[PDB]
Amino acid sequence: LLRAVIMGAPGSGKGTVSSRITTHFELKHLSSGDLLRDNMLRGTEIGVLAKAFIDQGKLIPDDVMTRLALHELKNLTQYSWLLDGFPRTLPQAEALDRAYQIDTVINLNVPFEVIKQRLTARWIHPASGRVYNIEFNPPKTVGIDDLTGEPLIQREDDKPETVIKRLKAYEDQTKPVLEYYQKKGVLETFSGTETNKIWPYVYAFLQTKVPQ
Repeated sequence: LLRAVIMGAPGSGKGTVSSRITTHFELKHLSSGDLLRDNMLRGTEIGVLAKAFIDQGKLIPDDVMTRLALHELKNLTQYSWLLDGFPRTLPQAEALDRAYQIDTVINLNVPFEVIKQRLTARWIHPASGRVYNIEFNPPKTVGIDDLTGEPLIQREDDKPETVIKRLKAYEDQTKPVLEYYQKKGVLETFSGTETNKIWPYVYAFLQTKVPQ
């Protein structure tokens, strides 16, 4: 049975790649964010704790997150796994190593400038809610709405300052995790600037590793 982790920065295409892996291979997709959000929805104590941290822009503490992830995994050992979002930090990776033999770690290596561009592409016309993406459907005139000529704005989560801070936090957290897995010889890296250029190689890689 496959014991796999997938890693990638926000905007790297991890959601898409993970969804495609789950569609094509006989395994369970175990997303930490989905596990947290399901607990939040069900109003469990770990859910209320999760919200308390998430709402303040904080990571779930390592000890709490690891206890929750391992508890989920305990009752999933009959299946192949793709862990997605855990481990997020070196202490989480080390704790996971003490619990299960992890055979494969996939990292999506998309250049910083490409991810930053993807994450800052969205502009909105506030009154109508019309969305423009300067990569995919830019406005006919820079900075203004096609129908009104009124200015476009960027939501706080899409501004370059916010995005740069998010990416730097991600890099600080995961650089040590990637080093850990690389030293262990289980890190497989897929580099590219478009998800559809990367996906075929991930798909081919997994052929010998887990049933279709």
